[PDB]
Amino acid sequence: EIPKPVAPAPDILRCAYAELVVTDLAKSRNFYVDVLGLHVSYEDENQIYLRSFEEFIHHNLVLTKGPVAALKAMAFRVRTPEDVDKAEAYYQELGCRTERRKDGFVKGIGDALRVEDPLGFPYEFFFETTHVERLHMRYDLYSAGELVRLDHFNQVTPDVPRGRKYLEDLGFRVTEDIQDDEGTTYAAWMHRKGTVQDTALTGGNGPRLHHVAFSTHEKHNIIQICDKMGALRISDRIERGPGRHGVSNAFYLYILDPDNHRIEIYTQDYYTGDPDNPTITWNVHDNQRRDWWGNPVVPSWYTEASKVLDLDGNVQEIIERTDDSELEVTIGADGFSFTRAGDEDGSYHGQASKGFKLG
Amino acid sequence: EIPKPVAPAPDILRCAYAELVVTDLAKSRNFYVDVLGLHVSYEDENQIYLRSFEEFIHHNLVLTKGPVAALKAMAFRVRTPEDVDKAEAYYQELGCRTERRKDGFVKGIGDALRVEDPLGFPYEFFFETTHVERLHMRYDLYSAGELVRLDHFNQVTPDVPRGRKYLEDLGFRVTEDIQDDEGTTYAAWMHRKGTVQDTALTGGNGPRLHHVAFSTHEKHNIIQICDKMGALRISDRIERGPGRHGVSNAFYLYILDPDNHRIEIYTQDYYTGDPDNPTITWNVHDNQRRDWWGNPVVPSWYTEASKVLDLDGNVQEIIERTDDSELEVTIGADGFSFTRAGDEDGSYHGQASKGFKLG
Amino acid sequence: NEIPKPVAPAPDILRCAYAELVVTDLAKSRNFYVDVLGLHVSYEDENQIYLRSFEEFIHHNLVLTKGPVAALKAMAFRVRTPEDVDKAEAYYQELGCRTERRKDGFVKGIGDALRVEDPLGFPYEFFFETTHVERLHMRYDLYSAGELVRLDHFNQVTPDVPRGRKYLEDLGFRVTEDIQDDEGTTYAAWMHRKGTVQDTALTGGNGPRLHHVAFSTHEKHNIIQICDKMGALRISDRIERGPGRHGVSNAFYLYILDPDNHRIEIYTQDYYTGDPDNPTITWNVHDNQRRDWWGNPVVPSWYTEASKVLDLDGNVQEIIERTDDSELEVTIGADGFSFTRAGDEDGSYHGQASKGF
Amino acid sequence: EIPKPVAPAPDILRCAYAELVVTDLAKSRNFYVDVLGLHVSYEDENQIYLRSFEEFIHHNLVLTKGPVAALKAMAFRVRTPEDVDKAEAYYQELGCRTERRKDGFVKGIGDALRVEDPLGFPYEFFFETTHVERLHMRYDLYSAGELVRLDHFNQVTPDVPRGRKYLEDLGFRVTEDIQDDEGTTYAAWMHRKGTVQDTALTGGNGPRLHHVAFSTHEKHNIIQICDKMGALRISDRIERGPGRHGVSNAFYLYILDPDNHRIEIYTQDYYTGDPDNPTITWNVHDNQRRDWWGNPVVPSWYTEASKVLDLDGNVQEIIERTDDSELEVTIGADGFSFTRAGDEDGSYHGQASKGF
Ligand SMILES: O=C(O)Cc1ccc(O)c(O)c1
Ligand SMILES: [Cl-]
Ligand SMILES: [Cl-]
Ligand SMILES: [Cl-]
Ligand SMILES: [Fe+2]
Ligand SMILES: [Fe+2]
Ligand SMILES: [Fe+2]
Ligand SMILES: [Fe+2]
Repeated sequence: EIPKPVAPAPDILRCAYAELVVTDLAKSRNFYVDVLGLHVSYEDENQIYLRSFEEFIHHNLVLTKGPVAALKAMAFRVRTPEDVDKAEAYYQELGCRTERRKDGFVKGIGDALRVEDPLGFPYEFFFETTHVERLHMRYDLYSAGELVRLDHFNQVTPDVPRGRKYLEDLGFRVTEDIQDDEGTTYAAWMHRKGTVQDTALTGGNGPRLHHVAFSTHEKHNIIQICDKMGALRISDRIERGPGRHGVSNAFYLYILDPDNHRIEIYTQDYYTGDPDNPTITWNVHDNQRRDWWGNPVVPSWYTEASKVLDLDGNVQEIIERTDDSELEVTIGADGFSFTRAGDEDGSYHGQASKGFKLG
Repeated sequence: EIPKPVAPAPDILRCAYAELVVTDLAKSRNFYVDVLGLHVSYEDENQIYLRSFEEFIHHNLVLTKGPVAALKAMAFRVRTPEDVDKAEAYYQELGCRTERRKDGFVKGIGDALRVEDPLGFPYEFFFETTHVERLHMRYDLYSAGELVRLDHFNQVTPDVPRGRKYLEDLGFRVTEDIQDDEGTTYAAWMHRKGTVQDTALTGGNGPRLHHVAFSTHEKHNIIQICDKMGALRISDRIERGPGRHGVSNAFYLYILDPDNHRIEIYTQDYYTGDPDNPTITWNVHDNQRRDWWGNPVVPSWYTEASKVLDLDGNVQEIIERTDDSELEVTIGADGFSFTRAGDEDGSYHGQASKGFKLG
Repeated sequence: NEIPKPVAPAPDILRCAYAELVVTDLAKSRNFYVDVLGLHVSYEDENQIYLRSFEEFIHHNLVLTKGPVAALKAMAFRVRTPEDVDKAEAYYQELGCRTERRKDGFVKGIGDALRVEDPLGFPYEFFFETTHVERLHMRYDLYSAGELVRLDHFNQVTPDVPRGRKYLEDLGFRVTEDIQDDEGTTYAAWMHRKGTVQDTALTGGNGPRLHHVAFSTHEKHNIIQICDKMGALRISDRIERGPGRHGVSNAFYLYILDPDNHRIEIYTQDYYTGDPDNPTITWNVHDNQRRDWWGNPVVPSWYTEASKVLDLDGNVQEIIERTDDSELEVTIGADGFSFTRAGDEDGSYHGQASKGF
Repeated sequence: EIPKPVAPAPDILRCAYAELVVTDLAKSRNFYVDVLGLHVSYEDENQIYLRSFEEFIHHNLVLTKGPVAALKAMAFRVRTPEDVDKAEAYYQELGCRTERRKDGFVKGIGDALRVEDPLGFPYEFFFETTHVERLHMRYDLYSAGELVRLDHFNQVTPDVPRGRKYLEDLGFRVTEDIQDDEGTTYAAWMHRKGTVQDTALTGGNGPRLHHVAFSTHEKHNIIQICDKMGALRISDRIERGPGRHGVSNAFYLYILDPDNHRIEIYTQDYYTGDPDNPTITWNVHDNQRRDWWGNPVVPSWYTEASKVLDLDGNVQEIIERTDDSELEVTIGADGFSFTRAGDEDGSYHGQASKGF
């Protein structure tokens, strides 16, 4: 178990941006800008800085050219400059490596702390950031698939309860989780800002980055992204969806960028800002938990995820999950799922829902 | 091959209603009225007569209690009373069994002709029908999932070109089809009213009824039907979708009623009323032809369909397809499909798209 | 002064197909129709721009032609066969109308075509032949948040609606809806060939003038987006009326004004009319939900302003003043009234418009 | 000018519920339940307790039968039970009348503090509330017009700067406001939860309640409310909209309940939770500020608002605004508004936009 520090946790506002290493910067630009419509705050021959339609901080996404595609940092904004100091003392007390840069790691961020966190993830904490034009009423720019906010990160980690306790100490409250009746936790969702999630843990070998999620205003905006990817004849880069989640109640889609980094598009989850917000626990065998309509979860969604880097820029070594696998217990050869608890009718044994089996 | 009669074809306006035999009238009522929100025009202990939100003819769907669930009639409205006489002479010249009732077969229809058509389907032709309150502005009744129109039927038949030619003689024009490079036809769509289809042919053992389709105004209406089925914990009755079609360009969903009759929900196809409306032919191996986003077609969609009755109410015998199977050539162990024609990247061999094989 | 039915058979008309609008500044008009509204270019040069909607396969739905005086130059209907163009010629000749036949068309991408000065003074075109183009209906890589997907209809201002209505009925248009009063005045009527509420429509007033051209969207949010865009471009003064729900037609709608004040309607989700006994809906002129279903007031400019039309020489047609009662005056003028519920003074408006104006 | 207390402000989470006095409980039930589809948490012969689709606290709206239709309490939830203590100390230091009930003023709320605030409004602060079934996935109940959350209140008050400074001391941050070039403020919007507003101040004679606002998921849900009210032949109870706001960027509608209490339906404003969220100031003469599409604001929107009660249940006396009137300076006989700043084309003199 990760001890609760004596030092006070930084006051975290929200997820703010990710830095992703990409191998071909031009190909990645074509995906994020030409296909998805994100707005360029800055670019040069090595990096592209991108923001969503309603953002006023400098960026929500930094694409950095490098030899090995990976998550370089997942960044959280904190409430005050002094919270960056608090972060540094907190992670030092945890025994983690930290690096402080008074003028930032990436353009448009000021004083910043990066840490190798206890789960092996590269977190950044910052307050200072260069404000840019907020494009929230620039309907002359608005795309039929417009990405309006950054919503969350999702992390793959082998021991979910261990990670959960550490994030709870850091001030994230769990909104929903998936468990079974044998004491195993498969996933958890946790928040600072008043939505379902700012980050989330998915059980599996890690550290790896499962996805970054962006919001739209409406469900039809997500449908348009699918439609556009069909017209561009890149429907093979639609991994999963579109769907309605059980967990979060959001409408959703998962797509894959040119380095296989997974992006979720997401809308219309609910308010979580009250401190006694009810925590929802789903059973891992409930076939409406991930897709509410019962559509099967593709196996790649469980097995594939991005590398993450350490502070030197080297890939973090992967630690194998020993807890039960969600894939195996639901859609694998000895798996089980139900539509109605206690009913054999609409249940699935050793295969996925809707007439499919594992490839 | 079905010869063209000398007698003129009746002038067909549109598909108008289907009569489905159901085994448990109360459970069927719960599905069509309580789940899907169709409007009752008449009911008694034997039958429920239902209509869509914008309809002014007496009904779009008759549910008739019977021992064996089946299609009893697919009815098309003709332009004038005299067109019922034309239909009778047309089908007599084809050598088909016909039955004429001056006062109709079901309530709210007058002079009507039922036929066992050359493909073994029970067709009705009628002009006269009792008008009802057109509910198109009754927003006090409007559901989040409102079904606004009857759109089309879809028929399973073993020899698609033979059926196509017969329907062309009857004045239906082909809008889209699915073929391979070796001259096999797997499916055809054809219309009288100015939309993609009034009926459609799916290659398979037949005669069987594949589906009846209803329209909504908007895509979110279809999403709501899925969401409601999740809330009612009957997501196992969502067969396939929601999706975007390639063929037709319509947003879609397939669900299964209590007797396994398949219902499609459908919106936003295109205008076909010009006589040189361009036909569109898709290759059977194009993985965007049925779901534009490349989501896999569930095998039940290819194999399962409803029995049809003859004019005495007995089940029509099935005649096996000998042309190639769309299921087998796309998703079976020897099948394949592509995302981009000629590209191995995004192609699937011996399994379906997105990482599944057949259950 | 009835327009007598010809003995010659009517051409078989499929639908409204395109309008040719004369515009005074081509570049400004191009800005509006292409950059603001997102219509697709089928051809352009220094004198004309040819534009189509997202789902169209014929060459165009709108031609913008540079000229000295902004006006409707032609409203074009597609007919079912080449022989229908001959039928149109014989029909209008019997009506005593001026006609002009060009075997190779009046505009690019149309072939054999007849233009006529019709009995109501409007320049109608009938054609079959048209160059097919790429149908963009699945080009979601081009699709705009405000995408205009079909041409839907025209609306014509004319002084005597019954006279025009019977003429259009003889030509095969069927009336789907109208607005009347108890004293027997007709204020407006809507009529169709294709299976929607309208291909053209008559608005009572001084005419001939073109009231608007209407394009469809897929969904209501597409119309909202057009409004939002116009706010961002700081041209919200060119939003004339709406967005709303129509009473007549039940469609979601918006009216906007191009740089020459040609009015364009955006329209979605009316109903099917293809059955020959489609029930005809009559509204009372004093029903305040007949035009906007939510009872929002109709601005006076909607009733009084409309585009000039040209004769076949390119000269503006002289205007004939309506003598029948004016819808504006009987509903929102000094002696007008409307109601929310018939016979109920609560929610009625007298000598003014709804909502407090 | 209202002084900043030495005592710490309570930590306010969000607007949580309003108590409205209504004169005919059955007619108000028909409006809020049958027309608008709100969910009944509890009802008896004197009160109806209603909640939105996604709520888990006991209610968002209490309709209380009484002789004079009015706002009885606007309630905000606080982070902890101790924040109710802090609220009491805070308001006592301001010299405000307070009343504290350990078992609540209405069903489903526990220990609660009501105050007559410095602007004459009845505020409630509470933490404890009875949790109920959160209906957020009950799509078997979901209406085409579904109201999914309580969003905000809007208060009419004569001196906006005075009220603004007080709410800021209380921890509300201003997100947007409307001013002119003569130094007058006409309105301000301010928040605790990460949306544009939890309450808002509209310059005018006050204290009065301008509206209570509920959210939908999508714009079509707001359109459906309009369509339904047309079908019910109660379109005369649509006051203004639907529209897109300038201020807030939300899609909106204003309708009137049986006692003329104004309800806004609202969707798709933006995130404000960062402490340096940029404040946006509109000019009062900008004809896109309230309706982005330039549609005219009906005079009744500026002049009509609900009475509010004091802690004894008596109507609060109204104090006259002496600052310039938004109505008069934009749409009155000497009013002015513009589409484009500095452009005479698309400007309006002595009248409202669009031709009225
Ligand atoms: O004015 C109204 O609102 C009625 C009406 C209905 C349909 C239309 O297309 C139109 O232009 C006008
Ligand atoms: Cl999921
Ligand atoms: Cl299909
Ligand atoms: Cl406003
Ligand atoms: Fe996620
Ligand atoms: Fe179909
Ligand atoms: Fe129109
Ligand atoms: Fe408001």
